[PDB]
Amino acid sequence: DKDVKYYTLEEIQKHKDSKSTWVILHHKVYDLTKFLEEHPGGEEVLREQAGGDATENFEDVGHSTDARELSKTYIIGELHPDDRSKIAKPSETL
Repeated sequence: DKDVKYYTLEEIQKHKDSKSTWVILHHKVYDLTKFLEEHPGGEEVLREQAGGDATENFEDVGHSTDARELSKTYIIGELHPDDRSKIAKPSETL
């Protein structure tokens, strides 16, 4: 396989040490280690510190200049939907 692997929530929710920030947009995991050392402001600033309902329609260009393909080559895969916001049990009843 070489197209978006199903990572886990414990593997994404465990980047408190080391480097390479693992932010998430909606269902994709971003390893923006190249952006963390690009705009010295707070390492991970891809809308994921004070909440705010996801990152709106997308990333804002308020303090960005090269906003063209930063939310693509800075990704690694997706997150297992089983851990995302969906602990329901569709089907398996009728």
